[PDB]
Amino acid sequence: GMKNLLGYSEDYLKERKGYITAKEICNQPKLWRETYEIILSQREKLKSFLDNFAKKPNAKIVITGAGSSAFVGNSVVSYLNAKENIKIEAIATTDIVSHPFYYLKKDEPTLLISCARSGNSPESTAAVTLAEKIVDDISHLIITCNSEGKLALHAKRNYNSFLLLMPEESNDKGFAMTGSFSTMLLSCLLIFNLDKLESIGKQIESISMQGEKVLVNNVELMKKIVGEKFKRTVYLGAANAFGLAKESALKVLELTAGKIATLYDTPLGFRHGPKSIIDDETLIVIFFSNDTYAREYEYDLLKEVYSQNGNHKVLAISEYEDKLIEDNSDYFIAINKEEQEYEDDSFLSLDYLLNAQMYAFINSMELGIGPDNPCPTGEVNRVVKGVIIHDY
Amino acid sequence: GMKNLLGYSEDYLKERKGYITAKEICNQPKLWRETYEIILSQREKLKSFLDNFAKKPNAKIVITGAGSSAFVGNSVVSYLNAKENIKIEAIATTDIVSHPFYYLKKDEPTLLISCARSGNSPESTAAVTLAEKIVDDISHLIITCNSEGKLALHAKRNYNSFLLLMPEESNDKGFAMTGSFSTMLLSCLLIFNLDKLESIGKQIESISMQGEKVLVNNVELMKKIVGEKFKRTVYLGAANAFGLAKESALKVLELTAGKIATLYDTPLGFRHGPKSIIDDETLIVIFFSNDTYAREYEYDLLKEVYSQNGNHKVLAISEYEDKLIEDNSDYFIAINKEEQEYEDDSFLSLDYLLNAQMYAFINSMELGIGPDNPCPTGEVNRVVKGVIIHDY
Repeated sequence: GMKNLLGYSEDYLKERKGYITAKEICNQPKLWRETYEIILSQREKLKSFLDNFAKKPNAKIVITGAGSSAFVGNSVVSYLNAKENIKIEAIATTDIVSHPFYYLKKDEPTLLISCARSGNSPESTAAVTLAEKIVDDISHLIITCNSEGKLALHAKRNYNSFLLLMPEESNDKGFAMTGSFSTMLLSCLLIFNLDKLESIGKQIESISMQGEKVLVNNVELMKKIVGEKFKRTVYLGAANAFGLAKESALKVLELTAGKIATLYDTPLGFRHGPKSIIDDETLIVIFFSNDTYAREYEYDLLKEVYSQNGNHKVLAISEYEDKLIEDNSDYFIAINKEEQEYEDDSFLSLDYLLNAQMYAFINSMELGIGPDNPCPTGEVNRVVKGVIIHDY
Repeated sequence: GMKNLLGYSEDYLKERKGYITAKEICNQPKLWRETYEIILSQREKLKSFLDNFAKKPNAKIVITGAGSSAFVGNSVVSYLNAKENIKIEAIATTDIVSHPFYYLKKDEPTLLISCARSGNSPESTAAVTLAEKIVDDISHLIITCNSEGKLALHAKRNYNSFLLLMPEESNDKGFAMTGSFSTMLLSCLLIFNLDKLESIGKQIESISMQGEKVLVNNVELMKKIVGEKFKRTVYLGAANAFGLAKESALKVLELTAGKIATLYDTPLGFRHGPKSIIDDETLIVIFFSNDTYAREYEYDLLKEVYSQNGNHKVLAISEYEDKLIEDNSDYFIAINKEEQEYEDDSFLSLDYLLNAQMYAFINSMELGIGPDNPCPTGEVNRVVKGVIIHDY
């Protein structure tokens, strides 16, 4: 017997320079249990820090990050903004840094939730340092995977700051953020549910267990899907799944070195022009809502794209098995047998995401690429190069 | 002598079923003067309607639409949210309709600014009708080009409503929204500047005059650009120009029937993975800010993409002539000789947009497509087909 990760051997992976990103993807289930424990242990410290900020009049919370780290905010804020009275917004560091005066005001108390894997993106640091320049009552929750990260080090400055470190193994040394992304997603969801942590702990355990199953059981199915040498991939997800779509679109793009063209949208939104993208070498992936009302729209959109000539292919991903989806799909993946309970549909992204990462990764492996560094020539990088921060 | 539109004859355009979309694009300059006049004549009526709503505690404004009409909000809200105390957000109808309870609350007075060309998108009507179901203090500003539109007709219902009709000629009968988009962009910008209409009228005149010049003078330059049979196009725009990027990306996609793969991003944001898209058959277009601080970042990003091997091509678009940009660019377009004054950089989109529409259109014409209806087979449509609205 010999170890396999994602249908491949540790020796075969090290060969085509791809081991690093492979372990880090399969480690996500443990990382999530690890992440829950971190938030639970910091519960009392986070509760008082968050409730003290929240009482400040005209207060708002901005979840910020660059690239895959920006998509963290997008993947949660629809839910969180609707759960909490206080304004919770996703504004990328790569937007704050070019136009700080559209997003930061002197008389507006602000909590910046900074997300970052390395913490070594210049925008990550310059966003924090612009906030300090412009806002009177500014506070920082730093969610980072890298304690030696530049961003993390600002915990030691004379700022109002909380350093919430992800697990050490979550500083993905591979090009693509995997467990860096997902732990930071889960963390944003748990930190406004300190109310309900014990009962949500039961959910995270279920998500982790079915996650381990995604990584073993969906390998063969994924391998037949990649074999089609798809030259385009579309990811569709409504509301919180929109964020998951942006990241899923990004990882398969990143890891193929721009050999597979990507596009992301919502299902309803897809019809209004973007759909034009569908050629015969296109895969369409659609993530399904458990919200019964929102789901209805996803059925109809699935039926429509599966029907429209062209032999092109659609993979449907649902939390529970569904005859109606399976009989209107090229490829089908279900996370569980029967619908499991969750605080909100934002929580479905974790098990959904895995599959996206696997398609991303397996495409890279099968196209001849080295997933750990799909751009060895360095046009794009793990840590962003050539970003000059300019004078305030 | 014989009439030419966009380098082509009215007889040559009618041949390859493309006249409709061509006139409508070249009419935008007049439409804008027409749109200014409409807002000026309704000034007193709009001022009291907007200030009466604005006084309501916990009030927010949501600019909504589907597809190209959603991008209207995206193209203005960065500016408008930063100008006004009251929350101004872009939330697409194609998001409200799947998850109304993330975006509408009983105790939260809400003004829905509905944008739509035809007003015949089912989502446009269902968004308004969900708002009525859920919100106590709900008001509607309907900005539509189609007085016979389904959306327009709701002006006659027992709702709090203001029907702000665009000009009649702005109900683009062509597939692609051109003057429908741009008049609705300008309208959202003028309606929160009723303060300053006379002095902004001088700006709109300048924008219209240089717009007529874009459509005549940039034709030859655009024609050489299309000749490269680009198989990918990237549009980069920061803040308000992000919206312009989404629409510019969409129109060249729409009009080629998904023969030219598109992607949109901000310049700073582009580096963090999405950039992977750059192959040798890619055009990168970058819209420039006049904000001196924000512009600095766009210089550096331009230098970087123009440098990186691959012979692929980058077209830079600036409001004023700039030696530094021209010497770091394959193709260059300038709107004016010297920097003109504007209330905010959101106003630069109008003259910028034209060029995008021209590239979109000319690609369609030169690829053999009929731009009036680039999907005659009806996979995508002018008015959205197969949208079922489900039971509340």
